[PDB]
Amino acid sequence: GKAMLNLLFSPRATKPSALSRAVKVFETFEAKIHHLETRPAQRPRAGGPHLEYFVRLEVRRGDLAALLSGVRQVSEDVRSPAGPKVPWFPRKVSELDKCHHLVTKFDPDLDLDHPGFSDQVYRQRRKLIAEIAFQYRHGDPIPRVEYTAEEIATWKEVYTTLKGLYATHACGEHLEAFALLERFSGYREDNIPQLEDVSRFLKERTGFQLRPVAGLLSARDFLASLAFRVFQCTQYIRHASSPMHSPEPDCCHELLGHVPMLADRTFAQFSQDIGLASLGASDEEIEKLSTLYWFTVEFGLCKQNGEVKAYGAGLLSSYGELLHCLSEEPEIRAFDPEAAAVQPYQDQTYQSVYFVSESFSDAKDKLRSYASRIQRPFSVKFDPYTLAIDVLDSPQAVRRSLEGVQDELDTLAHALSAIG
Amino acid sequence: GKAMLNLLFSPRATKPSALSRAVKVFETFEAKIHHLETRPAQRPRAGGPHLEYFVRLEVRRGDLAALLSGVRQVSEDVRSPAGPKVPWFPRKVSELDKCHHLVTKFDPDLDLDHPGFSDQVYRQRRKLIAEIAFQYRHGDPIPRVEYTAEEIATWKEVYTTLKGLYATHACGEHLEAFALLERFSGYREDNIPQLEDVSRFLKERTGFQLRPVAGLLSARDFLASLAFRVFQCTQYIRHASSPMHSPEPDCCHELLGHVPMLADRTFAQFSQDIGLASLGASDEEIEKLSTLYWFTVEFGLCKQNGEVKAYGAGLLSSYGELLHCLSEEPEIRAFDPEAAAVQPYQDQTYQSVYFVSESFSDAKDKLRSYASRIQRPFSVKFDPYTLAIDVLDSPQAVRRSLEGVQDELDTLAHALSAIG
Amino acid sequence: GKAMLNLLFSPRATKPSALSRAVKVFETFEAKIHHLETRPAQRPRAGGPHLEYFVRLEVRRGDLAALLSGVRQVSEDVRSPAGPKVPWFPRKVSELDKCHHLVTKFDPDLDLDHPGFSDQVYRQRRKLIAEIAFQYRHGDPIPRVEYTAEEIATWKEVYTTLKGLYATHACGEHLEAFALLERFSGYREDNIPQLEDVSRFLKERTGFQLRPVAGLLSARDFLASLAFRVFQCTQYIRHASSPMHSPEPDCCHELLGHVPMLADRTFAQFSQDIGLASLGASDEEIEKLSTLYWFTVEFGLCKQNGEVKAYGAGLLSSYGELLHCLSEEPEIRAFDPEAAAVQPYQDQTYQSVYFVSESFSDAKDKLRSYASRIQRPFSVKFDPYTLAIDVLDSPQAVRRSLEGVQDELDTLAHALSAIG
Amino acid sequence: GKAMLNLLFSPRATKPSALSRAVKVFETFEAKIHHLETRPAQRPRAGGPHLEYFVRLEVRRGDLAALLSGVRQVSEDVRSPAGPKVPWFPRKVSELDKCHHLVTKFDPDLDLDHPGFSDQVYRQRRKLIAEIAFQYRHGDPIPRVEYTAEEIATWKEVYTTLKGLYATHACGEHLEAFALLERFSGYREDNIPQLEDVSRFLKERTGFQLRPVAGLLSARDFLASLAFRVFQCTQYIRHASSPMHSPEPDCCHELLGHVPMLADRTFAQFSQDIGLASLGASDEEIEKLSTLYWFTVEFGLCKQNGEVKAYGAGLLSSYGELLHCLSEEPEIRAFDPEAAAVQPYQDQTYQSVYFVSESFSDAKDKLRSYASRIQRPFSVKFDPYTLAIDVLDSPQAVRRSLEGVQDELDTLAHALSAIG
Ligand SMILES: [Fe+3]
Ligand SMILES: [Fe+3]
Ligand SMILES: [Fe+3]
Ligand SMILES: [Fe+3]
Repeated sequence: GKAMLNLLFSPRATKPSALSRAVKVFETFEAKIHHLETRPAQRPRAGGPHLEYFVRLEVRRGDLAALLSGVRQVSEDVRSPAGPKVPWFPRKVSELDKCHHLVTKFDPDLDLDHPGFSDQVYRQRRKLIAEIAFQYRHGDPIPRVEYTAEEIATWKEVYTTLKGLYATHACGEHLEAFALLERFSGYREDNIPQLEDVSRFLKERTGFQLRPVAGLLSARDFLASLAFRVFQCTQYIRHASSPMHSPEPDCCHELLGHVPMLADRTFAQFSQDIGLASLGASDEEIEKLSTLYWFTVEFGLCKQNGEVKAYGAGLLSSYGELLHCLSEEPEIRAFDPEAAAVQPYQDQTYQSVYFVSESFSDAKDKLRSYASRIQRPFSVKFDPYTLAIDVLDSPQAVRRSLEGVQDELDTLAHALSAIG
Repeated sequence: GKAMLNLLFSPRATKPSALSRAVKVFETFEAKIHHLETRPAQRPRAGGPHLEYFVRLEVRRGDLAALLSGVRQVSEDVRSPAGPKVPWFPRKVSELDKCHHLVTKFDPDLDLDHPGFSDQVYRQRRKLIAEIAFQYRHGDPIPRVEYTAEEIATWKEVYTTLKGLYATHACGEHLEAFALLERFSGYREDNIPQLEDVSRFLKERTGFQLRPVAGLLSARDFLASLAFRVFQCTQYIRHASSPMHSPEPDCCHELLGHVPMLADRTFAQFSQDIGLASLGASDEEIEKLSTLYWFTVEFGLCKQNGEVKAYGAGLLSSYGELLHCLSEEPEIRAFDPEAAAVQPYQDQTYQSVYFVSESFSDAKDKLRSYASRIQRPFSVKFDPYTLAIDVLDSPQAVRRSLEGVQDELDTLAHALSAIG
Repeated sequence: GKAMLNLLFSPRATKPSALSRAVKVFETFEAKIHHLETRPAQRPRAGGPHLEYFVRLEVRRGDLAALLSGVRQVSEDVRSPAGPKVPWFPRKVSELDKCHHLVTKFDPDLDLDHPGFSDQVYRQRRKLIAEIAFQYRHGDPIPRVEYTAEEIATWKEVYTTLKGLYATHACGEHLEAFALLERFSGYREDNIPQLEDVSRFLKERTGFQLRPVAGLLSARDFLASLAFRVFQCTQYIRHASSPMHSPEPDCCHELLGHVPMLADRTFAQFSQDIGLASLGASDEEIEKLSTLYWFTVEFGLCKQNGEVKAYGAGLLSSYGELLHCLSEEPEIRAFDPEAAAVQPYQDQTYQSVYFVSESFSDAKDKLRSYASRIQRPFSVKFDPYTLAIDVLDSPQAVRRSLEGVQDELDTLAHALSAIG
Repeated sequence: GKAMLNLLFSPRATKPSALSRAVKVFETFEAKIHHLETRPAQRPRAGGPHLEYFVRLEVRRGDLAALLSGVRQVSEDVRSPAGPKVPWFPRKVSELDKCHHLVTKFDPDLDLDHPGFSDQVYRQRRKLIAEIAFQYRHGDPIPRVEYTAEEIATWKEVYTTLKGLYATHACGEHLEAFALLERFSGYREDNIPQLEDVSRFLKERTGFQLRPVAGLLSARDFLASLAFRVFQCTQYIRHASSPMHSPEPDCCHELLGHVPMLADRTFAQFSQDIGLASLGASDEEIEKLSTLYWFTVEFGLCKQNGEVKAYGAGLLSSYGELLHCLSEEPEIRAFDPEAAAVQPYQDQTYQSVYFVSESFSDAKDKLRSYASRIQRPFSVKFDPYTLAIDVLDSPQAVRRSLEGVQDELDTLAHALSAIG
């Protein structure tokens, strides 16, 4: 009906505590009368400036502005409107599209991040791929993607090289996953698998599913998509002439690092949890989370059989950088969210500093901490049945969740009583 | 520092919505300025009187009184202080003493509710029992209690009387309970049981334990004591000349109905829950709960093998009334707190209407139901380790409780992994 | 390697307790040695015949048969091989095709149960629908289904009639569900809503989803399918000349009774739980559960505002039978697992006896009991993530389930700590 | 009835797989015929000796012995009887006495472990204290214990010294615990806190309670007692001339380390779980657990504010050894169950190696770990209501426990719904 504002009122003088006059200019333009509680304070925490009061005001713009001007006549502030309030995040699987296509699609992506590649044919490829993923509607499967003989041959080259180095120093869990794929996905030197097949495989495995895209445009919204246990992909490939170094994550990147790790139950869980943090997360909070993701997913360093092995997506997609990180001259601390919260990094050169990991569970634990540690006006949960999020803002929502929780509990109870 | 009041303000005219003048008299005597949000309302729920604004006022008594007078000059009310706020309840086992015997001790009880018995001997007995129960400090065991030959002979008489009709029509669970007692408690025709013995028997059995009580003075505090899984016990006996009908619950009453019922795990827990209702519960809510106890505990009918049986404590303590209730001429509905909420009853003659019970579980269930729909500014839980109450007023308390819950949970989980 | 048998040995004489000779014919043809424990018994349970010993025998068919013959020479039985042990049930959403088409497809169904209709066009419709549903592969969506103007007009007629009687006595929850459909699904008098759209709506609602079916061939496997929260649907319609009475469930049956109820969260859960019980249930147990389904799903009688309302699928798929059941002359007992375990019924005449329902939760409860009461060699659970069944046969499986359980639990914990 | 044996059979030759002859000598003396399954094996695990068959035998001693002799005539072993099988442990708070006094009491302890002390008065003190503690019956309160002025003065001396050095390097949580004592317990320089007072304070804090003991004779049974959250304590004093170094734990030891630590909730629970490990645990397993206790309870190092602080009982009971451990010249690893599983140690001089602790939670975790990987034929749990152990040997016990678990769960649920 009327025009409501949001709390942003920091005057300059300290006298605006009861404001001593301005509650009247609030009410004379139809303010409100709730339970009042704010008096002179800051006794143990001395050195106190003016007090942050939130005199909410919802009337026509003229009256609210005139009364805020009246306050600024005696105070030194006006209640500026439009509180962003953790700007936004979706709630349901389908909604992962419009808010995120409208922010990540119908943008003409130049050939490569390096300005200009003499790959007009690649330009055709990427444009057509985009105009496949662009109009993607959730729930509908993905149309088949052809591949010419050149990306075929390069997939083959990298298949060989990588498989050649796979037993070498890689995560044995990743490696048996890869074997499972090679026998199930359709991983072969000659032929490169589609995404629909492998993604359906993964759905049976973990329920995670791929999604197609051209640009990562919002790591924020990217991490959001992953919160839904849905991974995003770019069905196009590096330049053939760029087989080993990837100037940008491609199929060789994703299909090779990400998925043949993502197959794990609890590791995929952890991956999801990362996104679950990101819901509506602030710009700099988003940056922190994405930064974590950097040192923990694309660039993740496990420890198999007591000795250290590698499990990072990009690492497990890189050929020579793979060897680089494995070598000693790159530094490896251990994983910590805070230590990674502002841990610097570059993008192109062979990254050196790393956060070694020993247990996916431990990663989950530090995530739980930092996320809980991440301030939040709310909380969220993911329902598996609906595949959608569970808004957690009230004791009542918690009750709603734990109801079904206890349901499954007694289910296990009856099951156990039955067994034996 | 200052003098705070509680929200009791209902004017007569409807103009006091913003109070229209009285916020000024609030602030001129040092009111407070927090977030205000309340305006004229009752659009869909039309036909509305004045609005209930909560303008708290914590200044000196003169200032608050003068400003409330200023309001009542234009409004038609004053913010009445001293909110009772669910008057009181304890928190810890030992605390069951001071505030509850300040209200239930040092009251000189005459001989009986009937004015005057010519049983000066019974007067001596009652006085001495009291001056034992009087100075009882929690945790310390109960001193031994002697019993002259007459209450002995009567205990024997009643033992016999019941024992013949005991197996008849009673709750088989209570029956085998008394079996375990007669073989363990010391229940015998000749000798009367002490109370500490059977008390220990219950602590091993269920953790419930006795407490000496002279007067029931507060069913409220009585139900409270129960909430702690502690049942106040009478250390005194009906008149010998009053063997069958007791004008008041005695050792014969409780020793025979209550304890050989309290033997059950879940039924004891249920009893406890009834107490858990009583926490600070309002006077009339207290009356409702006590009423519930009436038709549910001393006077309750079970149903063994599909045929109804007796399980009410007083019933399981009465001899002739016992025959009355099991007979057809008294009415028997089924248990329902709401149906029992204002279900009438007398006390002296043979009670007719009963709320039959199918299973203790059902009782627990509708108890949870009413307790929930029992309005309460809070909630309470019982810590089994410390035997204390668990104040439930914030998500944080719930959190700290469910923490230990999960602890025991994974304890079970590890055990399970171990077993087999 | 060798040929193993299963325990089917019930001799006639009582001597085979230690077998007294036949352990030797077991071993001379390569018997085996676990912990030997079986002797003469049945002391308190006197009147005992021969004892059931399980001397497993895994050798070539000649040796096992010859030794069983040696036993039958002195005993009176042979260890009959190939114990089916509720021979089958699927585990994953995919397998819901192979064993399920192999059990329900490639069977040429005549026009209707009544031998012969003069509806060659209906025969064409049924054949084409089948040869759509026949080749259904899991995960792939359902191709569109056209509808000629006659089923259109009849859908319109029934839409009207039913809508004319919707407020009449129908489940108000179901009814508001239908409102959500009419505003969301595409429920309209003119047009027949497809299955894919409404089923997607349902997945958002409940996660349940449809599956095309022509022949119900196995109610057993039908209930199995629904255990996966997947309802088999018949994309065809009753005879136009048979608008009100349906000799067989059709779209007008299913879309009109089933889904406008199934949309409830907990009721859908309960429905699934039924199937979960049926998971590889035994033939007679299958009959029992299907019988239950009869009186509890298509024909279920709810109770809104304390007065009884209708909520059975077939009921709210029936037009005049719907009026029949609502009337008094058909009997309505209350829902009971056992009373419905063998409650008789016919199929054609307007059914009389009903099992009135007061709360879906109570139906859940009676299920939980009877299911648990249903003996099984094991138990099972449903994972929502993988959408697959969880086999429960060992403490270890219970453990691994409880692990994720506690995971979600601590998720709630951290959320709770965060909120507020 | 008959005489049963236990599985102890390891022949020498490899021929005893089906025993090839000895099943007959078993059955001719009334053997038993259960389901048998074991043949020649060790195909993937080649290089195998004879097979371990469990042919039990319960007939009179003559038959079992003669048939075992017949086996040893052809095999090379006899089924040795009397399997101790984690020899014993109590179950309830009461039984903690007899099976533990019969093993740890009525033993005349000499003056000191060092043979001969000219402390005849100390001998009197120890004798009288024993003849108080020895005949203690569980649940009964503790008679008062006097102390002459000398142990009083030395108590004061150490109170001063330690309190002086308490702020130095100690656990801040422990330190505020000490403050809580000094203000509530009766911990003061001049007068020494009794045991009953502080034990009550602990039942308030945690429910832990002390118990008088002269000799620790069975660390096994000692740790068992602690599993009940009950700590055995020695109500006598070190030699006055031995104030700083104690050749043995005394009140100056226990009152100073143990109780001012146990005040923590989760640390108390952790301590309890340690005892929980000890349930019937084997001799060398007992040694392992006690060894753990050594480096983790009397001698443990915490880490407050990131810098290491002390929290070991004996450490915070030692004065000069206290100064020793905190200093650098002794080694301090971190707490690791396995690294502490067989970590060597001495007793008398100033111990060097230490297993530093970051959080009590960490200890809880590694305890859960080792306990799990501690083999046990079963599991156990502790009921708070009954204060007694919960046997875990079958799913059904798990069931009945998790039942109450879910009970408390929905208790929290109803509370949650109520709150707000
Ligand atoms: Fe990537
Ligand atoms: Fe009573
Ligand atoms: Fe149907
Ligand atoms: Fe000690």
